[PDB]
Amino acid sequence: DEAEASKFVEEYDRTSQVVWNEYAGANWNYNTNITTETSKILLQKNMQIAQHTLKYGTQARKFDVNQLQNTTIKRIIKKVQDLERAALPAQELEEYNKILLDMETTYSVATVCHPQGSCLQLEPDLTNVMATSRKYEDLLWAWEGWRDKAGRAILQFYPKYVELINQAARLNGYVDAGDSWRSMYETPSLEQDLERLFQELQPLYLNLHAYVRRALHRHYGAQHINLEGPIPAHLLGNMWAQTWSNIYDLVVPFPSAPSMDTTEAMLKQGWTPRRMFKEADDFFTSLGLLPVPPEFWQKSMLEKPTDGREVVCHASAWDFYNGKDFRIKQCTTVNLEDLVVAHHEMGHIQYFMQYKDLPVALREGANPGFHEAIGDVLALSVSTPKHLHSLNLLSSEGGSDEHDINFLMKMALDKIAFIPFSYLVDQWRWRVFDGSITKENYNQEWWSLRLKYQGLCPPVPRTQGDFDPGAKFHIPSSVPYIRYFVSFIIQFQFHEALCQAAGHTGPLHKCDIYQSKEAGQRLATAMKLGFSRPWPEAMQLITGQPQMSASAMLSYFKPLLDWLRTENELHGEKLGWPQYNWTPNS
Ligand SMILES: *[C@@H]1O[C@H](CO[C@@H]2O[C@@H](C)[C@@H](O)[C@@H](O)[C@@H]2O)[C@@H](O[C@@H]2O[C@H](CO)[C@@H](O[C@@H]3O[C@H](CO)[C@@H](O)[C@H](O)[C@@H]3O)[C@H](O)[C@H]2NC(C)=O)[C@H](O)[C@H]1NC(C)=O
Ligand SMILES: *[C@@H]1O[C@H](CO)[C@@H](O[C@@H]2O[C@H](CO)[C@@H](O)[C@H](O)[C@H]2NC(C)=O)[C@H](O)[C@H]1NC(C)=O
Ligand SMILES: O=C(N[C@H]1CCS[C@H]2CCC[C@@H](C(=O)O)N2C1=O)[C@@H](S)Cc1ccccc1
Ligand SMILES: O=C(N[C@H]1CCS[C@H]2CCC[C@@H](C(=O)O)N2C1=O)[C@@H](S)Cc1ccccc1
Ligand SMILES: O=C(N[C@H]1CCS[C@H]2CCC[C@@H](C(=O)O)N2C1=O)[C@@H](S)Cc1ccccc1
Ligand SMILES: [Cl-]
Ligand SMILES: [Cl-]
Ligand SMILES: [Zn+2]
Repeated sequence: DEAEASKFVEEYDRTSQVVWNEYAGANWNYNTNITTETSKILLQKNMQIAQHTLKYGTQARKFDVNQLQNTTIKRIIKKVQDLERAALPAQELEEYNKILLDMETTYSVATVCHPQGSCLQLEPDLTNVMATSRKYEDLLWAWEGWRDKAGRAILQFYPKYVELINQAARLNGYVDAGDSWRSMYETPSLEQDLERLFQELQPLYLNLHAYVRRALHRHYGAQHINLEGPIPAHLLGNMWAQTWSNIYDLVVPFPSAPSMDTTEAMLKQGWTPRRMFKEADDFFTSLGLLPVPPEFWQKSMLEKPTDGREVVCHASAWDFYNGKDFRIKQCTTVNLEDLVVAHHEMGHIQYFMQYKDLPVALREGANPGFHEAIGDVLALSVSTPKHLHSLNLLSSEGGSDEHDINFLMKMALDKIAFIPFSYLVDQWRWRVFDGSITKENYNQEWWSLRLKYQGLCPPVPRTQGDFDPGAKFHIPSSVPYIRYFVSFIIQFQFHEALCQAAGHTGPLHKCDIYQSKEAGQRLATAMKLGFSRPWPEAMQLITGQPQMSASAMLSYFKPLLDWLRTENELHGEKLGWPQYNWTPNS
C-alpha cells in the first residue's frame, strides 16, 4: 500500500535526522581535534549510524518499489535500500571504518622534515613552497618529500580498502564501488558524455600546455624542459599540478600590463579569514540568497588552530542535518586563491540552507557536480578585474586589451588546466575498483594517465613502494572526484545563464553578477529541488536547457584560444607530447 510506504519514509526521516546529527558532531569533533579519544568516539558513532542504516535499509528492501505510485516516496525508498558499508558483516564493517580513519589521519598529520631542521606540514608550508619557489631542486624536495611521507604511508591500507568498499557495493547490488559512485548521476551515458566534454576542451588545453611549457623552458633551462615532451610535474605552482595559476609570474602574456600583488594588498588592508567569508556571505545575499546563520560564525573553524590541536586542514563544508547548524572547516590563508576556496565552501552552505526542508534522503545536490559548482559560479564574478578593483585588491585594469588577455590567462591556468586532472583521477579509481588495475600496477597506471591526459611526467622516476595517488586528499578520504570535472564544466554554463538573466551584454568573461536578484532566483529555484528530481530538471531551471555542455566554457575562453593559437604558431610549437616517453635526465 502507498500508505505503509509513506509512513515508512516519515519514520526514516525523523530518526535519520537525530542519528545523522550525532554522527556529524562526532566526525566534526575528530576532524577539528585529532586525538585518541575523539577517534574512539567517532568509531563508536560509526557503529551507531550503521545500526540505523541496517534497520531502515532492511525495512526499505521489503517494499517492491515497482508497485509504488507516488514517485517521491518511490525515490526515497529506492535510496534507503542501499546500505552502503552497513551491508558488511560486523567484523568487516569495523575493519573498514578503522582503515578509513587510519588513511585520513595519516594524510592529515604527515610532515616533511629537513635533516636536523624544521618539519613542514602540507597546509600552509608545502603549499607555499610549491606556489612561490622558483628553484627546481627546492620544488623537487617538497614534491618528492610529500609523496614519500604521505603517499607511501597510504599504500599499506589501500588494497584492503578496495576489497571492503567493493564488497559493500556488491552487497548493495552494484558490480563494484566505481559502479556505485557513477550511479549518483543517474545517467546511463555518463562515461560517453564526459569523454565528449573532455575532447571538446582539448584545443584549449593543448594550446595552454604548449605555451606554459615554452615559458618553463625559458625559466628552468633548455636542459630541463623538452619542448616536444611532457612537463615535469613539480613546476606548475601546485602540489598536484592540478591548477597552474601560481606560476602566472612565469607566463604573463603582457608583462607591460602588470597586476597589483593581491596577497600583499589583502595583508596591507587587514583582510583576515573571517573577512573573506563575510565577503562571500555578502555576495550570496546581494543575489537575494540566504545569509549564513549566526551559529555558523560561532561554530565554524575558519583558520588553523594555534592552540596545539591537530586538525584535518583540507577545506570542507558540513551539514549537521537539523536545518540550523552548518559549518565550514578550512585552514584559511589570506590570499586570493583561498578567497576563491572560501566562496566554493560557502556555496555548499547555501545549498544546505536551500534544501533544508526536504526529507534528509533528498538533501543532496541535483548531482554531486552541482554541489561543487555553486560557490565557484559566484567566484567567477568576484575574480573579474572590475570586482577585485572594487575590493581594492587590483588597480584599474579596464580599457586594455593587454590586461584582458592577461586576465583570461590567469583564469585559464586554473580552470582549463584542471580539466584533464579532474578527468583522470576517477578514470584511475574506476579501474582500481573494477579490478583492471591491481596493487602491482597502481602507481604505473596513475602515471600513464598523468601522461595521457595532462601531458606531465614525474621529475624523479618512481620506485616500487611509491603510491602517489595517496598523496592527494580525496584518495585516502574516499571522496569521489569526477564531481569536480562536472563542476568545472557546468559552472561556466551557470555563469553564462545568470549573466544573461542579469542583462549583461558583451564578452562573457567581463560579466559580474553582483547584486542581481534575477540571477539569485535562478539558482535558488534549482537548489531548492535538492535531489528530488533528475538533475536535468535543475539544469533546465538555471540555463533554459537540460544538457551538460562545454559551449559556455569555450565561449568564455574564445579570445584566449585565438591569442594562444597565434602565439604558439609564431614560435612553432608542436602541440601535445609526441615525445611521450621523455623524462628528465637530471
Ligand atoms: C508524492 O508525495 C510527495 C511527498 O509528500 C510528503 O511526504 C510524504 C511522505 C507524506 O508525509 C505527505 O503527507 C507529504 O506531503 C508529495 O510532495 C509534497 O506535496 C505537497 C503538496 O503540494 C507539498 O506541499 C507544499 O509545502 C510547502 C512547504 O513545504 C508549502 O509552502 C506549499 O504551499 C505546499 O503546501 C510538499 O512540499 C511536497 N513535498 C515534497 C517532498 O515534494 C507529492 O505531492 C506526491 N505526489 C502526488 C502526485 O500526489
Ligand atoms: C580535544 O579533544 C580532547 C579529547 O576528547 C578534549 O579533552 C576532553 O575534554 C572533555 C570536555 O572538555 C573532557 O570531559 C575530557 O575528560 C577530556 N579528555 C581528555 C583526554 O583530556 C579537548 O577538550 C578537545 N579540545 C578542543 C579544543 O575541543
Ligand atoms: O559523495 C558523498 N557520498 C556518496 C559517496 C559516493 S557513493 C554514493 C552513492 C551510493 C550510496 C552512497 C555510498 O557511499 O555508498 N554514496 C555516498 O554516500 C558525500 S562527499 C556527500 C553526500 C552525502 C550524503 C549523500 C550524498 C552525498
Ligand atoms: O571540495 C572540497 N574541498 C575543496 C577545497 C579546495 S577547492 C575544490 C575545487 C578544486 C578541486 C578540489 C581540490 O582541491 O582537489 N576542491 C576541494 O577539494 C570539499 S567541500 C570536499 C569534501 C567534502 C566532504 C568532506 C571532505 C571533503
Ligand atoms: O561523506 C563522505 N563519506 C561518507 C559516505 C557515506 S556513509 C558515511 C556514514 C558511515 C560512516 C562513513 C563510511 O561508512 O564510509 N561514511 C562516509 O565516509 C565523503 S564523500 C566526505 C567526507 C570524507 C571524510 C570525512 C568526512 C566527510
Ligand atoms: Cl602525483
Ligand atoms: Cl562524483
Ligand atoms: Zn566542495
